[PDB]
Amino acid sequence: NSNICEVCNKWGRLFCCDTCPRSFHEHCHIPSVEANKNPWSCIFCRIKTIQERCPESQSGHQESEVLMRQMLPEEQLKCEFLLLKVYCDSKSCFFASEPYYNREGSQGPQKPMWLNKVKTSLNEQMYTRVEGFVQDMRLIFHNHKEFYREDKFTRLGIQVQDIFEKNFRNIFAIQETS
Ligand SMILES: [Zn+2]
Ligand SMILES: [Zn+2]
Ligand SMILES: [Zn+2]
Repeated sequence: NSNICEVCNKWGRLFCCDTCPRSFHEHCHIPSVEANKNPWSCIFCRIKTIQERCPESQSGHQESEVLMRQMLPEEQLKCEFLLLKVYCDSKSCFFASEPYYNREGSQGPQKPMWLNKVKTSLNEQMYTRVEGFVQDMRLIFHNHKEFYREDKFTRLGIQVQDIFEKNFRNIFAIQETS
């Protein structure tokens, strides 16, 4: 196994996957690394199994159909994995915890949103469809773009949204387009 957390790239108290060489901090893995379970298989491995069990699941899909899916166990897992892929980028630090808004010339968003709030919402099974998770994730970056206006810091929202969107298209096998 690797000697650093796959998510935050630091050492520490690491749980090792039994079926691949990745390792994780307890609360860096999503869901949080399970108490017992020997062997234990990481989210990466669980996602790869879904694909291997249903190879056709990799055929292209329309985004509108994916969004309307109910949050059955496989879709719950796919959203958890997508969330984890965003935390894998170090720039997610800006979006992880609860924001506050006091900048001359700007007003805070009407509906603040942040990664740890989406993480709790997934853990608490608050989303009934994929659409609820995706809308909160896109709202994080939209709020950031609107608040920061012409400040160059706006770019951090574009960057992390691009990580989200690329991983959304990969994990949910969205049909490739020009
Ligand atoms: Zn970590
Ligand atoms: Zn694994
Ligand atoms: Zn099948």
